[PDB]
Amino acid sequence: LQHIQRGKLIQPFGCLLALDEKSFRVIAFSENAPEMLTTKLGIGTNVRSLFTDPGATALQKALGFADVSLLNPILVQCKTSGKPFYAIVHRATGCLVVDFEPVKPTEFPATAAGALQSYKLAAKAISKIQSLPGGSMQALCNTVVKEVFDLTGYDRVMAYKFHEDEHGEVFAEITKPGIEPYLGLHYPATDIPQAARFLFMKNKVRMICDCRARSVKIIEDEALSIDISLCGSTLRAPHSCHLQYMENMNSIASLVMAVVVNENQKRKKLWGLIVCHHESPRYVPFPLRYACEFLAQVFAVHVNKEFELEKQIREKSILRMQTMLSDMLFKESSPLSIVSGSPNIMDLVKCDGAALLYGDKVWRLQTAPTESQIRDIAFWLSEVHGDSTGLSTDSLQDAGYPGAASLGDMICGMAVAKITSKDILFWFRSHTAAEIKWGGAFLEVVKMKSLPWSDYEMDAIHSLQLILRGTLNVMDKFTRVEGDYRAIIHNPNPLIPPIFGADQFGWCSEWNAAMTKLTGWHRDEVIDRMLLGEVFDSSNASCLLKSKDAFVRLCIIINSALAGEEAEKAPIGFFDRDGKYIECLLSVNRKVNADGVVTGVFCFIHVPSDDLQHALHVQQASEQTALRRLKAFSYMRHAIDKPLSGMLYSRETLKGTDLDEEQMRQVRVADNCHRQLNKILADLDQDNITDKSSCLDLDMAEFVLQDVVVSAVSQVLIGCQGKGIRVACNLPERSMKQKVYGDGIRLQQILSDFLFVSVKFSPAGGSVDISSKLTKLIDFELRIKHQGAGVPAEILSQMYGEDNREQSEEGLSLLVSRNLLRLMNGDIRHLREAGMSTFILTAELAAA
Amino acid sequence: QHIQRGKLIQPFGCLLALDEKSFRVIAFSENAPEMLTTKLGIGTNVRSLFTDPGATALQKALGFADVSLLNPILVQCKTSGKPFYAIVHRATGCLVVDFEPVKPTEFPATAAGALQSYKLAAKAISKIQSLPGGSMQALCNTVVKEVFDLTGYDRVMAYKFHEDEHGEVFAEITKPGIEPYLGLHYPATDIPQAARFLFMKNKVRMICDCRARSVKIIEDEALSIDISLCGSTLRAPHSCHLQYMENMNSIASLVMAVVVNENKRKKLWGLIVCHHESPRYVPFPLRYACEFLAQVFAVHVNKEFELEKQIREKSILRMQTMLSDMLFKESSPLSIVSGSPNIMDLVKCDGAALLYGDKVWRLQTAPTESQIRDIAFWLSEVHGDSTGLSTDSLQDAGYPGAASLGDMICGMAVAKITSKDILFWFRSHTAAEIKWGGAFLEVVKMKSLPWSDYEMDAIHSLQLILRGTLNDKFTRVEGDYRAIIHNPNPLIPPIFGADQFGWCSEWNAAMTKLTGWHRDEVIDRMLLGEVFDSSNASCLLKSKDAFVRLCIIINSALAGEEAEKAPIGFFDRDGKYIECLLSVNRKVNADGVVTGVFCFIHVPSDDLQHALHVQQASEQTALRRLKAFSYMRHAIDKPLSGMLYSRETLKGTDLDEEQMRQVRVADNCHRQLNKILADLDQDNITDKSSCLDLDMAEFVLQDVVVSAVSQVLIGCQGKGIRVACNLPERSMKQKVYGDGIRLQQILSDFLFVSVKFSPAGGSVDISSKLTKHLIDFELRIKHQGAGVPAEILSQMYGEDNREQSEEGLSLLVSRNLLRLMNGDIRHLREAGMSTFILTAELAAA
Ligand SMILES: *[C@@H](C)[C@H]1/C(=C/c2[nH]c(/C=C3N=C(/C=C4\NC(=O)C(C=C)=C4C)C(C)=C\3CCC(=O)O)c(CCC(=O)O)c2C)NC(=O)[C@@H]1C
Ligand SMILES: *[C@H](C)[C@H]1/C(=C/c2[nH]c(/C=C3N=C(/C=C4\NC(=O)C(C=C)=C4C)C(C)=C\3CCC(=O)O)c(CCC(=O)O)c2C)NC(=O)[C@@H]1C
Repeated sequence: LQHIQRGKLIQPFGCLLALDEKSFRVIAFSENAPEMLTTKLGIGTNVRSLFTDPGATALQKALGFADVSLLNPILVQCKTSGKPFYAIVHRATGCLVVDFEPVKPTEFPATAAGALQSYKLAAKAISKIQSLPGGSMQALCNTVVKEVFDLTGYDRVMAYKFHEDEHGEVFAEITKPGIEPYLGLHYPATDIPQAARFLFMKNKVRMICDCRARSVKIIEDEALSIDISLCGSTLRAPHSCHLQYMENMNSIASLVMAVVVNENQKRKKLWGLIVCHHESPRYVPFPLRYACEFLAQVFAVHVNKEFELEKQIREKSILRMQTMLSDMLFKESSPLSIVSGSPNIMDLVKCDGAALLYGDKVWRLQTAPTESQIRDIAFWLSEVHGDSTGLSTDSLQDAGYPGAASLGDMICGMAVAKITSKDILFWFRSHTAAEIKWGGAFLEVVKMKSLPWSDYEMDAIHSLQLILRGTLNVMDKFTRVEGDYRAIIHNPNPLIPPIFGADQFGWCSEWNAAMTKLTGWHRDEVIDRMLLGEVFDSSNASCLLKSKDAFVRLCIIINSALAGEEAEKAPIGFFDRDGKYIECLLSVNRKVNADGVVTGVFCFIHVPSDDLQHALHVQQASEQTALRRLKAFSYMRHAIDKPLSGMLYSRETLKGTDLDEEQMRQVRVADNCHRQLNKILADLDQDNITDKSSCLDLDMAEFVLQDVVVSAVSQVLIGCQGKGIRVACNLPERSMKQKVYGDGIRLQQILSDFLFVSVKFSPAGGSVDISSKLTKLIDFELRIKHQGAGVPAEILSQMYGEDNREQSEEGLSLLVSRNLLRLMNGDIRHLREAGMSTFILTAELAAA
Repeated sequence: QHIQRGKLIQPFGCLLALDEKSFRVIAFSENAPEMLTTKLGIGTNVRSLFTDPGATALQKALGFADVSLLNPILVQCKTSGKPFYAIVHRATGCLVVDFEPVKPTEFPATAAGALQSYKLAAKAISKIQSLPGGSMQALCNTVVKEVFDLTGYDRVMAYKFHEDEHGEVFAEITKPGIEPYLGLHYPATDIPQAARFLFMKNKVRMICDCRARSVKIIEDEALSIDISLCGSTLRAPHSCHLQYMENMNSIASLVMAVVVNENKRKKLWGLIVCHHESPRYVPFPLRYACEFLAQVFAVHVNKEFELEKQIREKSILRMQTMLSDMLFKESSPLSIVSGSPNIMDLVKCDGAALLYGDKVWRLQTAPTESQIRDIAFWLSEVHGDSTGLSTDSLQDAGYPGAASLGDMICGMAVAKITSKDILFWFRSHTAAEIKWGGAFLEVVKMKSLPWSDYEMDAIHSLQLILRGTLNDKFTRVEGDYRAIIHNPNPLIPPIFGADQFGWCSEWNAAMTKLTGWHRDEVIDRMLLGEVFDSSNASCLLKSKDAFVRLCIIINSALAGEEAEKAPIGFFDRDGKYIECLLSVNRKVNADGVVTGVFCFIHVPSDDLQHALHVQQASEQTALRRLKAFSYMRHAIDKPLSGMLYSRETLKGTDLDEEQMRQVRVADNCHRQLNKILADLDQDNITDKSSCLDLDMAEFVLQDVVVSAVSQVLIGCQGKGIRVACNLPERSMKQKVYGDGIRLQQILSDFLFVSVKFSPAGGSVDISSKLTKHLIDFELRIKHQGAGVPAEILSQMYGEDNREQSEEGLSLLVSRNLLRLMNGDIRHLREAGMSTFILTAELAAA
């Protein structure tokens, strides 16, 4: 690191000057600076003398105030020859470094700069980043790398990712055709030393022009007791080993940006780097570098948003299983009833199988070891781990179980639970497959390791332990993570939601430990009292409410629950024994008897976090009842189904009777278009509505393309007859009859959409010609040619931008056609020649 | 005064007094010994009077510190087991027990608690909780109707107290033959303040009969402390109350107070007064149920109070936005007369005028030019010191004239921007009249709506803006003729702006007040980095993410797209966090070159901010759902054209006659499908009115019924349901005139809903009858098993069933269509089967 700070070298693509703040006089200068700055500069020269007034005034004004990086690009004209330069000044402890870069004359009209030009060029890459739905890191990385690729034009663009063990993994990348990819690789922690990361925290952009270019030394004043550090400057020479490492990667001009993410003024850590590479020397102007840095910043912001979304998603699962536990405690849960009923031991935690040993009998679910070896497992647990109870591990071999060959490769992670000495519970998980490529290229495989058991997932099992043991009614139990061969002791705190109840006459009858903690009132001080008036009241009670309106609402809720209709999550709030306001969500379940007489209520409370209490819990209630559409044509979706069934039955009866080839082909065409109709309405499910591009799967089937083409013609031939146009399909017979494997319905929809567009846009007397090409995997090419004015420019531009909400019906439809086409690695090519319009469709199919 | 001194009770129940500690009787009613024993002198204990259970319960209830929680205590007397409700009150250091007879009508009352009283009145609460808010009259009507249904009294009203304590009958429900009293105002002296205090103490007052003589209570000679039975429900009526009761032609009554929080402090909104022509009795559980209903109504009043505040705040925000827009483009005094933001929308009025450059411009209803000159002269002469004035009235305002001029104008607001030029706002009078039952009337035709303080605040702001853009002393009398008050505010939003290079170039005074900085300390500095920066600046932001978002907002605004109401937050000079909304508008010169931005900041209250956030988050889901559904609606079209083509070919091709009917059924089904898609006509009106444009043409009913059957034959086969159609061939095939396409849907959706709930192995029987030219068509569809659930059956019986389920909606629409052509639907359930009877009127061919 000290060599980097104390080194005096620069790249030959610019010049460097050192000025004194109090005197504005040159102290040190680049060796090549006099040669193309005066095409004589010396120590103590005044920078005003050697630069023209329009630029010298700007430079002198910029040198004044401290925070000088606000207007960094200063276009400056040399007095001697009038060559344009970019002046970029960096503050330092008495150094005041200045960098001059040569402007590219090809964009000389770009005079007049500032931090506001060509960041309107990064506006597209920002406005299309914002439009992505969240929850998908891979999509965000793909979009970011693709936009950096498009903006900069470098060969390779990557998204280098740092893991918890500071080892790099290429998360996403894009590259020019004809270049070897590097996606999926993994790199050790020694590639990027801590000095590089410490520098990238400070200098967020690093750029190198040529790897083989010779560095230029810098001379300095002999009276300088303090060396001029070039750490701030962007003209610093490459370091003695970075050069060799990038030489081994066959790269020359790399451009590296750092992504800074809060560690979770918060502490901030590097999520990774954006690294652009090239094979030949390359140069980039300053505004593009600034725009890319700003793009990295907004990428980091969206990464933070993804972290918050993941935290909320993880938080909701606490409430879900708390509700499950409350439901399991509401009814008397026997060890027999738990295994059979719907809230079984297969949904308490995400597990691959479950088992139960009690009453000297064994029950299993899904995948579990047989009756023989499960008793040996119980015996081993009893002998080795006698005093401590509760075990969790992801590998029986790591613990040291002797007999595991009989179990097999599957069923590797084991979690146990002990209600008492004999009766015990089992959860069984299967080990996953891990595969990482190092390429320092060798393959590394790790087997027989299952997913780790989170302390949350053991707290759930502990709560189930307590519930079952209390219902059946061993002491001071302690469980182990078994992360390594050494055994460490848990401190598992249970979580059971606060629960209280009242009988049919309104007297309080239940007050458990969680409520005792929440309110502070011990059970003995609240029981045998009126629930509404003596315990919960706004005037004189143990837990005062906010106001009389809240008490009235609570009475309404309790009485309505006693009447038959049960609440699910009603927000309430009250003051505890210490006077602190508590806000929570209360739910009441009616309690009935065998004879059908209501005995009372059974209320339980879970308190979510403030962020979760607001978002999606108060803001959202069926989108806060966005019932605007719920009447308009929502009834149509239901009402159109029955006539569809009517004509399916009609077509079945039609095909039941004896018909020759001519009618059979038409019946097949009908059935094909009806299947297309059912398929398109199949996508109308809310699962594909919440996220439009969520499900992108296809139906594999064997089909003949001739039927697809015939139906495509027939779906628009009515309009063709209406406008009196002729459609000709010049397709070879032998190639058209060969079966293919794929989804002909989606290609059918796409073609038919293109034919509809062409027929609508072509006036009367026109012609449509469809030609087919089969290349041998089968490459299918379809050319549709028509005459007329062609597709209007506005619709073409609309259909070339998916994010455009101005999407006309034709434009939206064509965008969906391309989105479907991209699934099988297809592309649409539009050509306009002599006024004729040609559409080229490419597809890949599996030969039968 | 003597609200507690009177030792008289209405003889419909007994009363006893009990010592605080000894639990012994001191005083008893004169009729108590006869109704409780047949000695009842100074008895030793009340436990020996009643049987064990009741006596034990009464002793326990007397034991508790709080007694109001166990008011209904059913007790029995050992003499003959007469059931008595025993209500216990605890006041003035003594207990008072009231025993009301339990009528043998409802001998198994089984209430005995404050829980069955609620369940007596659950449906009314459910009705009130479903009403959309914002309308007080609908809530009053619903509450009074539910109370009328519950109690069963002849006459009921809601009695509303105004600010001057004069009471108005806001609503009323009466049985036929009773003179209505709606809207008749009453003097404020009808209700003395003692009654209001009692109603704030006791929420129920009930009188069985106003003519029956009262009886007294025998007090203990030894005791020297009065019972003071003020809190008991057996208190006798007051004499003047009796006179006003007989004045109102009511003989029995029961009233309940409505207490709402006043803006914790609470006040009496009014009463819910029930009246009868003959003496009536109501048992205690019904009284408690109605009191709880009154409490629910009082709860629901407060949110209607809050909605008005939210509306007012939104209006203030909108006018601030209008003021900012007016400042955005330099507005000359001559630009507001004809431009889009004219002086009409600033404050509600009926006309406007302007006098600039000795030229007069008028808008909407306003006096003539000479009258404008005379008003200007009188304003200059009489009030020369004032520069802003507003009179609700002009005849008595001190202006000689405007009497024979007329013009139907009373209110006038005038603002003086400069020495000799003024704006105008003319307001026409509203016909106001009140009617006093005790009838007479008071009519005022010379007073308009008053000038609100905020409506003058707007005028002051507009005057300031115009004076500033044309370019001290601030006096503004807003009293008509007698009063004089002054000191209005600007309420101009905080405004700032940045040059095209990012340099700050404008800092409003309101912004100075909001942030604490000064214009000279912030001008000519970079807006992003030196003024609004996350690390070292004048007004620090929360974090780097907020700074990046603000940079994105400003740069996007400079690019030609404007942001409105984007939430931001920052620390002021004193370290106080401020959360507000920012809106940026691009500023473009007349040559087509932009020259910076122009930002202004709203500061809504927390509740309004929460509501705005909720609505802004909610609208997006509806937008995307609409977009997706429109795509789906368009994309349906393509394959139906192909199916129609193919069916046309099949019909064209030579085919036997037996499939002619099959192809016809298909085509009928397809055109029926086309019908609903063609029903994009403004959310079809349906109901009885609906669209009377039903297809009028000849057809065959048998084909329609066959198509309807085939529409559900697939589901019938799936579930293995056997369908029998016993239709007479001669009658079923007879030609008729009318609509058959809609009838197909009417029979098909009913068949589908019958099939859906059909148990496995069930059977469906369909019969058709023709009555005789006009033919009455009767279709009976019978299926076994339970049948349609009661919820869907009710939701088909009527249309007011909250949100409507898909099958329920379909059946509703079917009922509307049936009612269109004089048809009706009847459902019968007898011994585990459901049958639907469908009646239609058709014209025979
Ligand atoms: C004589 C001194 C004045 C007087 C005295 C008085 N009034 C009350 C109580 C009530 N007055 C009521 C008035 C109305 N009832 C109606 O039918 C309507 C309107 C539709 C009116 C104006 C009512 C009702 C009450 C409240 C009690 C109730 O029974 O509901 C009292 C107190 C009596 C008591 O002992 O509680 C007194 C002393 N009222 C008058 O109007 C005359 C001029
Ligand atoms: C020298 C013996 C070791 C070494 C030293 C070293 N490396 C850097 C900096 C970088 N190395 C990078 C590596 C990668 N980028 C990629 O695209 C890939 C793979 C596809 C990898 C692994 C990156 C990134 C940098 C930064 C480049 C930049 O321009 O800053 C440094 C710091 C140099 C400096 O600028 O101070 C040093 C000392 N790297 C090695 O792996 C060898 C063994």
